[PDB]
Formats: sequence, structure tokens, C-alpha cells
Amino acid sequence: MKIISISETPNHNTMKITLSESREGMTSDTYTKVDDSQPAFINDILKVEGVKSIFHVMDFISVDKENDANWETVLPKVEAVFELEHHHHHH
Repeated sequence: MKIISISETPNHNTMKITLSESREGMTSDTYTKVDDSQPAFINDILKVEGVKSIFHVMDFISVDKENDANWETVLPKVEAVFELEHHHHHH
């Protein structure tokens, strides 16, 4: 459950991202309206000043940014969720 590869795109705004999860079809949803059945971590990305929305279809994501916004700052915020020390928290 992470980013395997940042796939190519003809539009610098929204870029497609290959996940480790594939085949059949995961949640096919445009994460834009906040609390689109996605964890608070994904909601934080939506709140990041640079991200417009996060589309998801079958296996691959398509994270849309803002026109001026740079992935040089924005992508570290997106990737941070898929690429962190994953352990359960309850105590």
C-alpha cells in the first residue's frame, strides 16, 4: 500500500500515480469535497495549499494541483502519506 511509480502525463496540473494495489478496482472517487470516505491523512493533502483534488480509479490515482502550484513543494506532501512508517495506533 504505497506509490510504486509516478506515471507520465501530458498535463503538468494532474499526474497519474501507480499504486501497489491493482486489478478488479479500488475506490473510483474524486477526492475533492473533503471527507470523501478517505483517511484524515488524504484530507490533509486536500488542505495543502497547492493541491486542487485527488482523483482515484481502479489502481492508479490522478492528483490535480493548482495552476501556479509546484510539485517541487506539493508532491512531498502527497507522497508523505503513502510513504511513512505504517503501524497501528490504539494502545
